Amino acid sequence: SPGIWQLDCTHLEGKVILVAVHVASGYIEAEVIPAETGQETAYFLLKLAGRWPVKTVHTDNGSNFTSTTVKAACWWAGIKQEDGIPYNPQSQGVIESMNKELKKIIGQVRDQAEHLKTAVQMAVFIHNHKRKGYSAGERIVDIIATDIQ
Amino acid sequence: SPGIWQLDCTHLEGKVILVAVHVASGYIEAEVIPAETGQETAYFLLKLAGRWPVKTVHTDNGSNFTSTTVKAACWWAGIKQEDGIPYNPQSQGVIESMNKELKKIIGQVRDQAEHLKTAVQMAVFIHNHKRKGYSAGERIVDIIATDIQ
Ligand SMILES: CN(Cc1ccc2c(c1C(=O)O)OCO2)C(=O)N[C@@H](C(=O)NC(C)(C)C)c1ccccc1
Ligand SMILES: CN(Cc1ccc2c(c1C(=O)O)OCO2)C(=O)N[C@@H](C(=O)NC(C)(C)C)c1ccccc1
Ligand SMILES: [Cl-]
Ligand SMILES: [Cl-]
Repeated sequence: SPGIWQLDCTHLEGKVILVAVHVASGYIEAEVIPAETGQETAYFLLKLAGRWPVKTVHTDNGSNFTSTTVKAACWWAGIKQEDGIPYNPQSQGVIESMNKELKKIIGQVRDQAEHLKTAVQMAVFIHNHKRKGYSAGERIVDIIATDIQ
Repeated sequence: SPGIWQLDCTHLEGKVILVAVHVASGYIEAEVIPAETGQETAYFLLKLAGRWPVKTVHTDNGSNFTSTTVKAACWWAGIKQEDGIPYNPQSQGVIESMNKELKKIIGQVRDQAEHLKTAVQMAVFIHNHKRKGYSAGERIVDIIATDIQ
């Protein structure tokens, strides 16, 4: 449970935003890419797994699930790929709500950045620091420290 | 102390690798860029601060310290910029040793990646997971959870 992440892909300004959400905390990492490809997803996972202890990934669609480069990256990083099919329905509407929320934060910061990628990183910052009260960034640290001890 | 990071910039294959080290733990994040510019450094810091609670950054050289874009990013993210002048000299030997170590890991994985950037991310993974026994990734989580409670 401390090691479960969900991939999510959303669109804005004719570009793609790739998001990884730490399920138990709501913490996210995100990037802007021109298109969702196996290779971009593979590279993103590799970055994620070097930064946080990623045990399981619920991939966002079947193409990435099937991608040989995504599989090679998951093999390399020790990640177990699963089919993020929502038996928990809330999780599906949780994503949709997250995408909406994230686009809301992006629009609020949009004017402070020339490039979408900067605005996305500002939005990641705001999301992870927003106190709900613990922040998502505080929750992920706590969940994983607990898991270690 | 849980919030202190050090920037470091090293060279390989005619490219630049930008590294942020969490001083208390030895944990790192890293990226490949074509050249160290104010803007690249600013963007990197913005990414870092949305992911970990960055309070202080010891910048790697005076150009980045002076850069208006680096200052704007640090203002935005709430980061206090300092001049990473090694008042403790090592420190300075610690970085040099880290750069050497990191290039050693890169050469060991180099054949498993077409592009240098992938090899760098493999090396970050190996570095952060290497048990030394707690890993750097375990140490940073523990230091920050402690700080929260
Ligand atoms: C802290 N930032 C954000 C930032 C940091 C690093 C980056 C960025 C950006 C970005 O604006 O997307 O793009 C790549 O690396 C600024 O100070 N941005 C200024 C600005 O002069 N931006 C540049 C230098 C023309 C790119 C700005 C210009 C226009 C409008 C609003 C702000
Ligand atoms: C898990 N990875 C690493 C990887 C993942 C994602 C990426 C990458 C790379 C990379 O190799 O740098 O480049 C950007 O997005 C592989 O399976 N690499 C293969 C491979 O065929 N890679 C491509 C498809 C030619 C890019 C490989 C090619 C040559 C030598 C060794 C391995
Ligand atoms: Cl944070
Ligand atoms: Cl880790």
